[PDB]
Amino acid sequence: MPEESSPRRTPQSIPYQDLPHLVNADGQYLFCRYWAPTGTPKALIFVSHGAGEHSGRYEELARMLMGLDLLVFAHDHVGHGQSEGERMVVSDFHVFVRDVLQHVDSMQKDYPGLPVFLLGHSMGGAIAILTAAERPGHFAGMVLISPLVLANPESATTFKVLAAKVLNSVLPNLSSGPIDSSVLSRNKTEVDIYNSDPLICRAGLKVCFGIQLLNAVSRVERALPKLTVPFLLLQGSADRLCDSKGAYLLMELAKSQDKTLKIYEGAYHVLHKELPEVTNSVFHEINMWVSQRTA
Ligand SMILES: O=C1CO[C@H]2CCN(C(=O)N3CCC(Cc4ccc(C(F)(F)F)cc4)CC3)C[C@H]2N1
Ligand code: NA
Ligand code: NA
Repeated sequence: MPEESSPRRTPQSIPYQDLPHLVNADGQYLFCRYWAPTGTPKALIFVSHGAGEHSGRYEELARMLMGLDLLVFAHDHVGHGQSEGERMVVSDFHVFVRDVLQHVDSMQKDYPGLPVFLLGHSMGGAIAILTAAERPGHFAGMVLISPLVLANPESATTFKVLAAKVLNSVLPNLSSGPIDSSVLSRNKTEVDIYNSDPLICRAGLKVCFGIQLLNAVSRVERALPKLTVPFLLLQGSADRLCDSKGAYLLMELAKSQDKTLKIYEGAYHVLHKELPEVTNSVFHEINMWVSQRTA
């Protein structure tokens, strides 16, 4: 008698049968998270995390959104958190977009006729932009927290050189240095939390992944005149990871009739984990923006 193989487990050895999950088009398990209100939801909202991190870092934002009667859902992108895949490796950046769309399509089957929003931060924001651009008119709105539109100019040069080296030669171990945690937030407790979370990948960025980020930046630039979705854009003026010039470029080139930019003077990259004065405003602004577009 043939027997069923050992239960499939997360990279942290937890069986997927014990967790909310989804199997993507490549047969990879994605870890899922849901925050549903007690009553019938007013809308759905997918939360898209950034590079090296995971969906668990959006707990407080998700609970605020659930408090507005939205059903919030997320998954860890391939190669991240509790999902399968080699850490910070992606065959093509579009895999992230394809997987967000599969999850959105699955949820819309269970909640037909409900409006669907996107919330994305950093690389997660580039994923949200490419997702909305692929399906014009499908999403009700997008909330972008320091999205990856334009890389810091120095980092763009570093990866363009590194990409051109492996274009010509075979170097599978080639990597840049790790992301400098001190530039994440002026809130040192949040810097310390980022450095303590075992689900966060704090290794150097592999060149193959850097190439996919270069692809993401190029694709976002081409997508901007196709963007019509309503959006709220939040950006720190002292962001060393996603250049503030990108937020101004997105406001200028997107065709969206409903677009708003809020700049946080002196703030670093992770606005929803910044100094309390910034974080409290970020939460309030998202709450007002979503409340106005779900009422
Ligand atoms: O809460 C957090 C924890 O981690 C923080 C750092 C990484 N982060 C992100 O998603 N990140 C921020 C850092 C950024 C670095 C980067 C590297 C190459 C390129 C290229 F190749 F195009 F030139 C562009 C940009 C990549 C995207 C999430 C953020 N948010
Ligand atoms: Na399949
Ligand atoms: Na429904």
